[PDB]
Amino acid sequence: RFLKVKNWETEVVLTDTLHLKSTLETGCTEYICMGSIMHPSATKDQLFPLAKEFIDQYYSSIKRFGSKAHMERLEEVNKEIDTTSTYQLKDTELIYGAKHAWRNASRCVGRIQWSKLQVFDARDCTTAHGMFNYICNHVKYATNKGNLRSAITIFPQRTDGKHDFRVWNSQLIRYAGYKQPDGSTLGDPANVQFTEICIQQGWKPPRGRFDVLPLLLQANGNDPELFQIPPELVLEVPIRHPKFEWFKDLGLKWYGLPAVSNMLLEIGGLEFSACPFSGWYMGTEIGVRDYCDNSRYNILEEVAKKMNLDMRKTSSLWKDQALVEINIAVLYSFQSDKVTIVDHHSATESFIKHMENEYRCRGGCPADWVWIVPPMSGSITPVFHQEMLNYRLTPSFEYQPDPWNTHVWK
Amino acid sequence: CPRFLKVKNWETEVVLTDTLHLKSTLETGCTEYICMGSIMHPDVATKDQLFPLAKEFIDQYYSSIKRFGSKAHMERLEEVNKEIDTTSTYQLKDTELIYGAKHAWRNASRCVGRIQWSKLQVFDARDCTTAHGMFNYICNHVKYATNKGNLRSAITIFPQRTDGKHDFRVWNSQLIRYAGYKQPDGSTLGDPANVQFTEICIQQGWKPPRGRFDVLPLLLQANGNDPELFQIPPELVLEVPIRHPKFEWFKDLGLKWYGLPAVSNMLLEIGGLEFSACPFSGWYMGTEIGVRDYCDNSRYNILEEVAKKMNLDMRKTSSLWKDQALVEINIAVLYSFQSDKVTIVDHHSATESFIKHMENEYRCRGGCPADWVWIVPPMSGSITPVFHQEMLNYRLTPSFEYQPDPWNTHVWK
Ligand code: HEM
Ligand code: HEM
Ligand SMILES: CNCC#Cc1cc(F)cc(CCc2cc(C)cc(N)n2)c1
Ligand SMILES: CNCC#Cc1cc(F)cc(CCc2cc(C)cc(N)n2)c1
Ligand SMILES: C[C@H](O)[C@H](O)[C@H]1CNc2nc(N)[nH]c(=O)c2N1
Ligand SMILES: C[C@H](O)[C@H](O)[C@H]1CNc2nc(N)[nH]c(=O)c2N1
Ligand SMILES: [Zn+2]
Repeated sequence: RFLKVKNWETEVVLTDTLHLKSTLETGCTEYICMGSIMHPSATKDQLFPLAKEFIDQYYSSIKRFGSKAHMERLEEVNKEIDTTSTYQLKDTELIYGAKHAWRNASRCVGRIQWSKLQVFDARDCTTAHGMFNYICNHVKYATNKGNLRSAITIFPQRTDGKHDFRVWNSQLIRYAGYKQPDGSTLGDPANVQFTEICIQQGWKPPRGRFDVLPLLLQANGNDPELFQIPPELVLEVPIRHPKFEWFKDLGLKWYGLPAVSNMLLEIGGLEFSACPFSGWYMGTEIGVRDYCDNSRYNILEEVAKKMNLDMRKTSSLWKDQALVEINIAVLYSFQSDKVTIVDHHSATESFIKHMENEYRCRGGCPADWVWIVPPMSGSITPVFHQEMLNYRLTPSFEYQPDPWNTHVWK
Repeated sequence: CPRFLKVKNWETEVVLTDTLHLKSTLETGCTEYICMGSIMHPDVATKDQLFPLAKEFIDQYYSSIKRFGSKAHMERLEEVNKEIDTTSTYQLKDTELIYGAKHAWRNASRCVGRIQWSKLQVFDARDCTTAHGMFNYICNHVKYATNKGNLRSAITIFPQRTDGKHDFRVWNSQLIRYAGYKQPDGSTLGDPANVQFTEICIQQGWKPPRGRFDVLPLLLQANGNDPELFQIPPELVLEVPIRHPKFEWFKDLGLKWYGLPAVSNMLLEIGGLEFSACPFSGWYMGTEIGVRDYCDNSRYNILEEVAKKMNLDMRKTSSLWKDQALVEINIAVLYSFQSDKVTIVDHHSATESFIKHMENEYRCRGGCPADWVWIVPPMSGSITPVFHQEMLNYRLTPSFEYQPDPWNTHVWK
């Protein structure tokens, strides 16, 4: 069936047909919906029709379905899944698969940009040193002195599971987290385990509040190897407030490049277990989640302190107030430093416009309301009132297990 | 379909285990291939359909009172069975009616207030025959529930559906709302959400004050007859003028709201019986007024004007001027209600209470259906605990359900 979705602020209805192409499960059933569950729990035979499907839609996107090039490519790929138990994507197929995996990313509010993706082929990589070189170039290229650019670096695909390339850092740039004897936590509490793994691998912690973690890179299934990203490549922003001059006295900085490196890019049944990818920040990512989550940098109490706010009852909304000012400061700081950043108002607008685009040109657009709606001021952004359908289109980015839980050390 | 599903809180690491989902009934609208989790809304029952629905609810009731399989239990089954067989329907005992209503609330995935589910005053209005009588019942409901500002949750249940052509309906989507008036120049006065309903009332004979905050009359339908207009006595409608603990100019905005939130357009289903008129009411979460009623674009849209008197940079959206005004407005709403000692809960306290409720439910009941999209507050989501809480959504019965707007289905006499 065709399926409709309504905006309840504008009463616009859209018709979704694209969902007829999904296959991967959502995690729901008729009886139970798991829309708020963050993670719902190949051979010659399995791989080919997946390969067939992806090739088919590639040659369908470039208006050559059934062409000679297409037919032979199907043969070329079949012959190769026989005699290697896998196959290699053409360069044009790599780029297309990467952009469409971003276009299919239900949880990403930035997808208006999906076709502007710089794709770095690192499938010739063989070592962690190789990986580090590739990642440094990625970082430098995508940072671009504050004028950020979207990029993905794709390393060798999985073969047998034993010989997997992995970036072990969940993201390319993060701040260390230190477990104090006195119970509390220095740095970023979300990372503390990873930070400990780096110390245990030989990293020398400065034990500051904002210590860029080293890269931990695994190439072809071997022990990961530590590498320090050259600091000149790691662009950072001091957070100040345009009215509160005491705000700089808080000591807050964040990095400019958001870059996710723990995910699995899947194209034509092939699995790229290492594919760090980056864009630019929506302010709330930093101002709300990183800084204000109780399990994170947790500064709300501190900020409300300097704002002299009455903090005895919840109903004074002191937490709310402090939150808004923290985010004003983050948006201000990046803007002041000509570092690319988007506010949640602008970003959500863009995504509603992008949805329109996809429904019109593509017949639907899988979106995850839970993730798309910003973590503050929800209903005063336009996607709150926007019904969305969620379904899994492929190529996609998938979660994969943390490497330190599957690795056989040496 | 697995026997034990697990949900995680990502802030606290707490994992909970859900078994109650096994007792799921109707569809969510979701499938293996697609999720309708953010979709707002994804001729009677036969004898054969009603029996297993009745026995289901009846078994459940005698299970709750720890008399499952007892004599009284089998006797009740046999009596209901007989009644459905002969009269094509059946009547609920008062005890069952009351259990059923509290459980429809308990089962309501979109309600963050469910920690109060067992404190519910049920008014049995199934002896009602006329709209005048419906008006009487609803007035008593409002007075009891309002309680001079010390609100109390209540539901009034009117007679169940019979053939389909004799439904009792409150035509008001809620008991107390403000009129909306479309103007010739396309502007709107009052509450822009209620324009359609306001025009219906005016047609039915209402003389509109054409104001910003005009409490609508009730439009009531008894036994499938044409609805009738009644004016709620003003002394029964408790109201709160909005002021700010700091900004003395806030009161100059001329804003106020009513104290009693009371949903009247839903259908209550118990043991396969359909109660098409069952107005129920509790108390407000501050954000319902301060964020949605006051700041939704298609509603009272006061953000711009509030921002103006706050003197905020309104040219750059990255100044977050909207966000700044929103907090202050919800600060004023909460403040105004507390001062007039009218019961209201802030989104922080409510969501925390609900996490404690949900945890208790998992403990004693093996689950607690919840609709994350509705449960998370429309401001400051992530700084409230429910944001980080994985939930599972499924339909347990007894339940509140949506039903068509009656003006779209009514056959005019
Ligand atoms: C270019 C600017 C971009 C913006 C403003 C943006 C915005 C966002 C935000 C705010 C999130 C939520 C992150 C979180 O809550 O952890 C997200 C998620 C995501 N984005 Fe984007 N994004 C951008 C670029 C990209 C790019 C370049 C890719 C891939 C090539 C991408 C793919 C994804 C994926 C797969 C997720 C899901 C992350 C997860 O599941 O943990 N995005 N995006
Ligand atoms: C006692 C205080 C209560 C509080 C604080 C509370 C809170 C809320 C809130 C904030 C919502 C979202 C409303 C919206 O955005 O439209 C809601 C929805 C709902 N509540 Fe409660 N509620 C309370 C009592 C009740 C009672 C007594 C019942 C039924 C017996 C009930 C059943 C429901 C239902 C069925 C919904 C979904 C409404 C819909 O689908 O439009 N609630 N509640
Ligand atoms: C799954 N939740 C835990 C987390 C996390 C996280 C941490 C970081 F240090 C950076 C990002 C970046 C997320 C992101 C990715 C992209 C491509 C763009 C963007 N704006 N944000 C996420
Ligand atoms: C379906 N979405 C549109 C709507 C609406 C609505 C309008 C109103 F004037 C009052 C309430 C109150 C909702 C509610 C019910 C109960 C029982 C408690 C509570 N706090 N809020 C809802
Ligand atoms: C349990 C729930 O799914 C979880 O808290 C989600 C909610 N929405 C989110 N939305 C974004 N953008 N990022 C997140 O990490 C989350 N977390
Ligand atoms: C499309 C989306 O489902 C819709 O805007 C929902 C979002 N969550 C909500 N949550 C509550 N409590 N009330 C609402 O009206 C809505 N609206
Ligand atoms: Zn679902």
